[PDB]
Amino acid sequence: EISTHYVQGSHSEENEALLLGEDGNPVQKGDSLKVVPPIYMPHTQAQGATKIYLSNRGKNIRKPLEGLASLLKDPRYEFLFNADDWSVNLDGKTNKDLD
Amino acid sequence: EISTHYVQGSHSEENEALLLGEDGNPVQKGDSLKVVPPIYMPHTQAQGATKIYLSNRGKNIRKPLEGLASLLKDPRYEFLFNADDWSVNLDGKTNKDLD
Repeated sequence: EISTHYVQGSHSEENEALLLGEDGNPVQKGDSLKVVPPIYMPHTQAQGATKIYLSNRGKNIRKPLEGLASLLKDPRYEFLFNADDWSVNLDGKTNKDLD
Repeated sequence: EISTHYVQGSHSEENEALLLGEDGNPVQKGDSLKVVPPIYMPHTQAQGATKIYLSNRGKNIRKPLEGLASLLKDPRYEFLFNADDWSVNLDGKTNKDLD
């Protein structure tokens, strides 16, 4: 919903236009376990420079997603989102089960 | 209400833009006796790919249909939806009648 595609028309995930640093590496590639979101180049496809177009697939749920992120970073909801042994990894595997 | 026509403007059932596999067959054709819904190609009419427009005949009853689908698979409604000798098959034929 926020990241921009490097090529207009299509919004393929392999054409992510992340703002790269001076050394070459991206400034903020983003993290999944951490709730920090990645940084993206500004949406401006004018003449002179390369044409970068915004995401063409996002819905209108930016506000609920921001609320969910705020809940995820809240230490008062650990009993739901950061359970002791029933934490879910990125691939969907927990230490224990419901039994 | 979900499956999208392969061509915009017309919503013919024969133009179902389903998601096909590498071999050529669709990923999920869908079943009637089973409650699995068919898979469809994502709605996208941008450049590069074909123009995919969702069907315009769909009503606003997605939630009641989802509820009915959930009820159909509930084993607590066997006496209603899955009577032993009064189960209606696809073409509307019953083994026995109300007599």
